[PDB]
Order: sequence, then C-alpha cells, then structure tokens
Amino acid sequence: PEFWFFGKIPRAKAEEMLSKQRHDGAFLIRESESAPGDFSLSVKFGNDVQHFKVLRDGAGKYFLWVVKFNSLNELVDYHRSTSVSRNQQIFLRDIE
Repeated sequence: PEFWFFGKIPRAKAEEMLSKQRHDGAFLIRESESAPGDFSLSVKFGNDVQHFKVLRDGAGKYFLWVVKFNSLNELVDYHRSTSVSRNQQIFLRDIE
C-alpha cells in the first residue's frame, strides 16, 4: 500500500507526528475535518509543519497550484521531484 495516507488524523495530530520526523519533506495526506470529504497535505519543514489544501476542479482533478492530476497518488509522486512550496524547495518523501 501507500504509506502516506493517514485517513482522518486531525491537523494537530499530523503536526505532532511530523514534527518528530528527521527530514524536511516528510509528509502525509489526511482527510480534512474542515472541508469534509476533501484532503489536506501536511509536510515537515524545519521546526514547522506546513499544510496545503488539495484543490479540486470541475473534472475531479487534484492539484496544489496549477498542474493537475487524476489521483492523489499522481499528485504525490509529481511532488517527489517538483517543490510543493513556492517559498522554499520542499520535495515530498515518505515518513520514516
């Protein structure tokens, strides 16, 4: 299976989890409580955890910024080698 899907973990719990990771870019996808039925991406960066809304379009694609994907899986894999962040280079990598 994919090791990055954490189901309905609350935002705060995701932060507590990720804050213990060793590498920037360690991440999870979670089922948002504030946008029920939508997804959120949480990522370690330094002493912070950053959160991204997984946006959706009229065809049901998934995206963070402007490039769009047919699945969460494809969005995640894209962002292993293209930054999630517009402020810092952050590449997704699986939790350890």
